[PDB]
Amino acid sequence: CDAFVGTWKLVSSENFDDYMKEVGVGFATRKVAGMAKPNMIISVNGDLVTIRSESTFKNTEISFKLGVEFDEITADDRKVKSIITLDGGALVQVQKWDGKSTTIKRKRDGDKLVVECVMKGVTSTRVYERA
Amino acid sequence: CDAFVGTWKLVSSENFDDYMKEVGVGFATRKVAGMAKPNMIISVNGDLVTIRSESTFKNTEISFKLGVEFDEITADDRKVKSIITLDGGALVQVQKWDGKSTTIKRKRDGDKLVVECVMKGVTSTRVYERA
Ligand SMILES: O=S(=O)(O)c1cccc2cccc(Nc3ccccc3)c12
Ligand SMILES: O=S(=O)(O)c1cccc2cccc(Nc3ccccc3)c12
Ligand SMILES: [Cl-]
Repeated sequence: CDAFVGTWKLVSSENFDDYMKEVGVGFATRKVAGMAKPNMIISVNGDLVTIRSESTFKNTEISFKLGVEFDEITADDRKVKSIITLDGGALVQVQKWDGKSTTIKRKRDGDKLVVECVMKGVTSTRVYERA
Repeated sequence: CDAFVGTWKLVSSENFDDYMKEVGVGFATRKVAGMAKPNMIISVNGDLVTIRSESTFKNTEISFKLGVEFDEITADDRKVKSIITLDGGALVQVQKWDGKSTTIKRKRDGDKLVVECVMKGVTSTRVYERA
């Protein structure tokens, strides 16, 4: 869980627009959201993990305990129920809302942090490099 | 509870340095936080209340349900236990950490939003205004 700690900055994005479309994000919002190069800031305090995301589009921050369900207001304004687990050495986040569900996998690969967001077969890959 | 929704700009601050000195904030970071003019954005989505404070010092965000205890990592990086209730029409917040406790009271006084931070005697008062 300590391998993800640090300040990462986006360097690559693929299929992010197809992914946002599937989750239901609006046309104009997908536009400005895709133009953003957010910075992910991960921190830990005891058994509490913090994932802060900062960008021009919107700033978000979720604090959680591994394996314990929590309420989350996503950047695109969805009120979802989240659950984050340390699965296969990767932080795997599942978001459930309105009968639908999406998985956000954050894994380490060498000097980078790969973020795979999936929704009904559509997959978006965003690569982060430590700032 | 609906009387708090909206973006709020800080227009006044009194005895904030004294309050931070009491909560244990360091001299250096205490002068950096004293120069910031935060933008408190309150929003609601069902039974979830979100309070997002944006500034140059640090961007924080807390989502919570009234009367239900939750874990919080403050702007000055304190790992506290918070409980926010609607007491006397005001949004009263009590943070507890290491046997210590401080109350932050958010109330509406006309066209403005007043915030009273108290920590063993000393009281800070920061007044906001719709942005
Ligand atoms: O905050 S943004 O990226 O703008 C964002 C914008 C719009 C919709 C989003 C939906 C899910 C996750 C995001 N965050 C995210 C962040 C990094 C990697 C993968 C997903 C969303
Ligand atoms: O985020 S800051 O103000 O920088 C902040 C900085 C340093 C220490 C703080 C302690 C308690 C509450 C804050 N927030 C707060 C914000 C607005 C009104 C009342 C309290 C603190
Ligand atoms: Cl590394």
